[PDB]
Amino acid sequence: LKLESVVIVSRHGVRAPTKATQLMQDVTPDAWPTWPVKLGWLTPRGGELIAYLGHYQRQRLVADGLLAKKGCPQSGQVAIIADVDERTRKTGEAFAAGLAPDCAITVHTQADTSSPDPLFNPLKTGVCQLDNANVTDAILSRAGGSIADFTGHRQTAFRELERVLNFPQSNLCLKREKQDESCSLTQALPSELKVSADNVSLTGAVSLASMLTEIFLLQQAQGMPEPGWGRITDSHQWNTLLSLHNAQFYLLQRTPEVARSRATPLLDLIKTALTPHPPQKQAYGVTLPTSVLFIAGHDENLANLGGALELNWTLPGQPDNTPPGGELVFERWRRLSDNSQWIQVSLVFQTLQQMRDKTPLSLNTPPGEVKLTLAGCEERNAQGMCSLAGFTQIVNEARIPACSL
Ligand code: NI
Repeated sequence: LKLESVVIVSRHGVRAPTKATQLMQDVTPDAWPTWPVKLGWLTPRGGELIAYLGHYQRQRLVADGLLAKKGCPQSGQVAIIADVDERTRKTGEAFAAGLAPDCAITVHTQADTSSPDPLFNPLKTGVCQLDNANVTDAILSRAGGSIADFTGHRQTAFRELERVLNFPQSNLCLKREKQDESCSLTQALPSELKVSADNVSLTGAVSLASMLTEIFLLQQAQGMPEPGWGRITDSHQWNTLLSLHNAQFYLLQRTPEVARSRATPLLDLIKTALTPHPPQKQAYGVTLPTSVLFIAGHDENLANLGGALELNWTLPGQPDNTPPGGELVFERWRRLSDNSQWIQVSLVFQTLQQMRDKTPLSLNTPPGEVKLTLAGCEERNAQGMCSLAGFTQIVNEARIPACSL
């Protein structure tokens, strides 16, 4: 096999929390550690972890014969697209700095950076709408029939989060006691599914827990001295904590009734980058197809793509299934025996310890990687890849044309 093309859909790197709410204060007697950047911004350490991934990808793509060992990629051989958020733009630059240092590869965004880019979520600008009833029933079914069923099967992990928070000594709990009580997160903050034409979310403990366990993970990856006030001490605890974050993404972002719509512009972009065709300037002034395309997005995007293309995974050593800097990697491979075209999909990521130790990455110290398979592919090769035609058929089935740009 010979590597012809690669599209990397990446989550942004380590960032500060996006919000600092009263409820976050009320559920723990302890003080949340402060962060060195504004809310939701990439930290400098976050960018350094992304550059490690970019350096590794250069070494890997050189070894695969797609990029030259020395010099800068010439004229669009590498292209970078990023969401308008600071954290995604800065992730773009960090990846370029690791992959091709001092080559000044442009980080393209949409023209207006003060407005949402529908590429990373067409619901957000009203390009299309979700089907309310179908989404409600689909999500509730994946939760086990109800959100009460969902949280009941997860009390062990909610109890883990309460211990790390010292929830019993929190303001919320102390009040509950003066008031007949139930000092449990799930019952103090009942969770409801809210489905609108442009969004779905959970209220209450489910969404609070998804956010708090992710913050814990970000503290660890940021190198903070004692994440979770020092109360997270082994990998079992880390996995149990982030299972609440992963479960919320399983419901809200992997569900096909949400994922297929939300992922349609990215699906179109991916297919455009991977399909052989006379090179032509398309979205963002980027010429496609080309050799490497890096797209700096969000964890909803990785989850959306996973849900739409029936790609299932868990990340060994990385409690967050859609971690900072995690990469959904699409590759087009040409089989020399008959010159047929094949698509390979992988999830490339830093383990939590590689982020904790700021481990420089290389061929001899690679990031983790999980081989994926498109569950619906009818034509696979011995190595698990889907034929170009099979992948194209799968994409055309999964995408929602009303959600296209
Ligand atoms: Ni995630």
